[PDB]
Amino acid sequence: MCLKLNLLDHVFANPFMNAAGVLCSTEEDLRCMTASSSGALVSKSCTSAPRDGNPEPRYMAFPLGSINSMGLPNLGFDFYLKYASDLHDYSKKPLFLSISGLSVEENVAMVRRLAPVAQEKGVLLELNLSCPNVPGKPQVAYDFEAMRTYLQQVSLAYGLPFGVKMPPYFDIAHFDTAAAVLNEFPLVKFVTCVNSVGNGLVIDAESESVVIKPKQGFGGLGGKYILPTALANVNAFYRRCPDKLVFGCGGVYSGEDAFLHILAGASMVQVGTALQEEGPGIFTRLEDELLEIMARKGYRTLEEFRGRVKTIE
Amino acid sequence: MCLKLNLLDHVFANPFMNAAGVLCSTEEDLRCMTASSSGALVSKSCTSAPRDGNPEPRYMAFPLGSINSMGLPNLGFDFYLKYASDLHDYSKKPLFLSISGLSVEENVAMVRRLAPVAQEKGVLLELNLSCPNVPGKPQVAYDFEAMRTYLQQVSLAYGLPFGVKMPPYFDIAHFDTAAAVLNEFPLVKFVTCVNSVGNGLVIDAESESVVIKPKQGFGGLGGKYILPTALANVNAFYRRCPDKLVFGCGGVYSGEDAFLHILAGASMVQVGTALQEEGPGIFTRLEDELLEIMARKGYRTLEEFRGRVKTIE
Ligand SMILES: Cc1cc2nc3c(=O)[nH]c(=O)nc-3n(C[C@H](O)[C@H](O)[C@H](O)COP(=O)(O)O)c2cc1C
Ligand SMILES: Cc1cc2nc3c(=O)[nH]c(=O)nc-3n(C[C@H](O)[C@H](O)[C@H](O)COP(=O)(O)O)c2cc1C
Ligand SMILES: O=C(O)c1[nH]c(=O)[nH]c(=O)c1Cl
Ligand SMILES: O=C(O)c1[nH]c(=O)[nH]c(=O)c1Cl
Repeated sequence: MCLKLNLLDHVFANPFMNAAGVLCSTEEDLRCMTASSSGALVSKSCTSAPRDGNPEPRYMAFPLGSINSMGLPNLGFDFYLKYASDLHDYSKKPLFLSISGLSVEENVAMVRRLAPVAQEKGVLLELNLSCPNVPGKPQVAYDFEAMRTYLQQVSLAYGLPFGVKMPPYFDIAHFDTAAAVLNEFPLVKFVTCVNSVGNGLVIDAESESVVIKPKQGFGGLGGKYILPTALANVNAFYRRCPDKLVFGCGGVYSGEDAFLHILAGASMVQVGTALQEEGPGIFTRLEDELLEIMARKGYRTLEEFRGRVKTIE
Repeated sequence: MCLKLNLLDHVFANPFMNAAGVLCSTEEDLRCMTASSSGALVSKSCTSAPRDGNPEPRYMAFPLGSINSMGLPNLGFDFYLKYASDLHDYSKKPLFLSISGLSVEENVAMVRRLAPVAQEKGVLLELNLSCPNVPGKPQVAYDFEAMRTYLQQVSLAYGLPFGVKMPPYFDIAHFDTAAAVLNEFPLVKFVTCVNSVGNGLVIDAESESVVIKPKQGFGGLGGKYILPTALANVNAFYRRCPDKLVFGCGGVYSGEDAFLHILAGASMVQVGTALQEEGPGIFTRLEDELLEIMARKGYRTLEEFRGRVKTIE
C-alpha cells in the first residue's frame, strides 16, 4: 500500500503539503515544513518587495475553522527566490513557490527572474489569482478578462509549466467560464482549488465585536466551514480540465477529508487551517489515517480511486 | 420584556420566521408555520405553473448543515396567491410570498396578479434572485445587468414595496456593485441575505458517492457551514443600504446565532436548515434564548443593538 505519486516530472512520497501561507513565510518555517513528513511544501505568496501585512489581530481560529486578513505579509521575492536557488534541499521533497503580485506587471517581473531557477532546480510556480484580503484589490480570478490577461502575460514571460491558485466559485456558469479560461493555456498544468472563502465575518457574542482588525472584520474563511465548497470546486475543475492536474485545498483535518478530496479528483492535498492549528505533526497523522481508509477498502494506490466519486443514477 | 417590532407597516411579535422553502410548500405546511410561535412566515418560492422539482434524494442534512438541490418544486403561483388572498389568517402574523420565476417575463406576470392581493391583504413580496439549483438557470443576482432588468421590470409591474432574496457574495467589489444596483430601486424596502451557498458538494466516504441525485451531487449549502458568510453579507448590505431593511438568513440554530445576525444589522431573522431539522418548536426555543442573552446584557429592545457590531480600532 502506497501514497507515492509522480507528477509534473517530480516524485512525491505522499500527496500532503501545506497550503500557501501556512508555516512557510520564514527560512525557519520552510526548514520546518521540509523536516516534516509532508510530500511537498509551498512558500508564502510573495510580492516583489517585502510586506508587513495588515494590522493584528489578523488571524483567528475556532472549532469550525479560521478567518484571516493577513494582508500578504512576506519577506519579498528576493528571499523566496534565494531559498529556492540556494537553500532548499530538493533531496528531501519538491518545492513550490507562490507568487502573488498586486498587478500583472509585478507578476511578470517576478516570473522572469524565477524562470532560470525553475529550469536549474525544478522549483514549481503556483500563481496566486485569488487573494481576498488586500483592500481595493478584488480577486483577480473573479474578473475573467483580468484572469486571461494575467495568464497570457505570465505564460509569455515564464514559458514553463506552472499552476494557479483559484478562489472558490458558487455558480455552474462560473465553473464553466473559469475552466474554459484555464484550458486556453497549455502551460497551466495544475489548478489548486481552493483559496479561502472570501470576506466572511466572525462576530464574538460576548464582546459584540468582530475578531480581526483589518477590513472591519471581514476576512477569508478556512477549515470545516469550507469542505463541501472545496470538494465542489475540486470536482468541477477535475471534470472540466481533463488535461490538467487539480490540487485540493480546503477543510482537510483528517485522512477521511483527504480521501474525499482525492475521490473528487485531487492529486496533491494541501492543509491550511488544520496545519496552522495542529502543527506539522499533522502530516504523519493524515498519512496513517488515509492509509487506514485505503486498507479497509482494498485500495493499494491513489490512482485506484482518484476522481472516482460516484454520482446517483 | 417582549420581542415585538414594527416593520414595513406591519407588526411582528418577534423577529423570527422560516426561511423560504422550509416548512412552507403546502397548505398544511403554511397552517403549521402560522400555528407556530414565529413572528412571520414566507411561502415556498413559486413559479407560474406547478413544478415537481428535481429527482430524489434532493435534500440531505448533517451535523454541520444541509445540501439541497430541490429544483423549485412548488404548487404553483395560483395556489400561493389563493393562500394569501383567502386562507391566511393575518390576525396571527404577517405573510411574505416568495416568487421565483425562471425569466423576467414570468416574474412580471406573477407580480401583476399579486399586486391587488398585496393592496387588499398586505401580503409582502420577497423576490427570489438567487436560486442555485435549476439546471441552466444561474443565480440572477450574480449577473448584475440581469438583476437590474429584473428589478426595473418588477418595480414597474408591481408598483408596491417589496424585498429581494440575495445570494451570498464573497468579494468587496461585488458587495459595492450589488448594493448600488439595489439602491437604484426605492420600492426595494428589504434585502434578505442569504440564500444557500451555491453549488457545494457533499461526498460520503463509505459509499464513495455524492449524497444528492441532481446535478451530479452539486447543491446549495445551509446551516453551520454558512454562518460567517451570512453575517458578512447581512452586515455588508446593512452598511451599504442605509434606507432599506436587511433580513438575516443563514446558520441560525440558537438565540445566540440570532443575536449575532441582529448585531450585524438584521431586522428579521429567518431559520432554514435548523427548522427543517428540529421542527417548528424551534421558534419558542430561539425566542427564549434571545431573550435570555438580552437580559444578561441589559438590552431591553432589539433596536438598542441592531447593527451595533463593534470593529477593532
Ligand atoms: C494564515 C493564512 C494565510 C494564507 N496565506 C495564503 C497565501 O499566502 N497564499 C495563498 O494562496 N493562500 C493563502 N491562504 C489560503 C490557504 O492557502 C487555503 O487556500 C485556505 O486557508 C483554505 O484551506 P484550509 O481550509 O485548509 O484552511 C492562507 C490562509 C491562512 C489561514
Ligand atoms: C430544502 C430547502 C429549500 C429551500 N427553498 C428555497 C426557496 O424556495 N426559496 C428561497 O429563497 N430559498 C430557499 N432555500 C434557502 C433558504 O431559504 C435559506 O436561504 C438557506 O437555507 C440558508 O439558511 P439556513 O442556513 O438557515 O438553512 C431553501 C433551503 C432549503 C434547505
Ligand atoms: O492575506 C493573505 O496573506 C492571504 N490570505 C488568504 O486567505 N489567501 C491569500 O491568498 C492570501 Cl495572499
Ligand atoms: O432548489 C430550491 O428549490 C431552492 N433551494 C435553495 O437553496 N434556494 C432556492 O432559492 C431554491 Cl428555489
